[PDB]
Amino acid sequence: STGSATTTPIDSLDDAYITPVQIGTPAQTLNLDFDTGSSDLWVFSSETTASEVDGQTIYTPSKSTTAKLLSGATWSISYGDGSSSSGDVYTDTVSVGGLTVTGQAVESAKKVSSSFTEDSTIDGLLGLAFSTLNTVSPTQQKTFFDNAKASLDSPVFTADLGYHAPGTYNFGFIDTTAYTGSITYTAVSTKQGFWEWTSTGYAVGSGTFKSTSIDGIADTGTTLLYLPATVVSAYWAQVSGAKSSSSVGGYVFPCSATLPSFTFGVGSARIVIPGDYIDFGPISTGSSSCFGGIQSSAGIGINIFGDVALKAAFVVFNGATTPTLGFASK
Repeated sequence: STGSATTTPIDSLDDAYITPVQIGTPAQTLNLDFDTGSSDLWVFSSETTASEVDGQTIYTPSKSTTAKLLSGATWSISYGDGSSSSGDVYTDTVSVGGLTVTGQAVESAKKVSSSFTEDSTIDGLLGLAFSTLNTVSPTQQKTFFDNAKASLDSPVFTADLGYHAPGTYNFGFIDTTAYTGSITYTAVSTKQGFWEWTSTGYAVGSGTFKSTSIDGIADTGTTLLYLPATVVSAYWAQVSGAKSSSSVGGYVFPCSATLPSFTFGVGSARIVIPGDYIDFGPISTGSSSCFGGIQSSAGIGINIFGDVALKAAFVVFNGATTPTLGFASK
């Protein structure tokens, strides 16, 4: 089997991407944030504290003839940005772009933190990291990909995120028309439950490539590119007037600037992030100070190849017995 679904930016900055997901019978379509950095499929629901729902579409398990309460199961998750959610668990039928999993754990939120409430466009998350990170207790549950894997034509999914435009998540096949050149594959460590890999270096603009190992995660659920302070300083030094602002919480730059590209290495191959991808616009409405899309990972504890990086590539998440990651230009 295979599936194919369009993923759409939630706003003009590509702050996140939503993908429609069918849950239950009859189908209830919710727009979920596909997140290769976590492993829980959770939704706003009829059980979510009413004051914490503000415009989201909810899953109502009582209206699904295939929903079953997973007795005794609870979940609770905290994300790197300080947001959180928690609740109980149903199993139900879940379909993504024509690919159907029966008995998928659908984690129903009883509580969500303010950032989730305040974002009316995201109805929940669909985790695509390794199932070892799943938070369901006392019986850990499998991700959608993990459940689908054996049925897929090939045990893979691909992320093809757009810049200020829709893109595609495919399951079970590689669309050879969606990228240019070849896909370069690179080793993955699953030891921390992430799609963790090691970039071979970077370049800033038309500058020379610096060969250096950068361990990080391919994370579709993180907006920006978070790299070591040395690398980030080298990038922003090429932008006149750019500075790290403690009050804002990262590097800012004059909105009048033209940003240089940023290249990262995948083995001997190179992925080029155009300068415009690194612009996250005014820090506040009307400001001429703009927020940078490349930021320091110092104090995160891990480097994160988030959407800014991933949207410059066609990315293969290869879930073979020994997982690997593939990157192609597009």
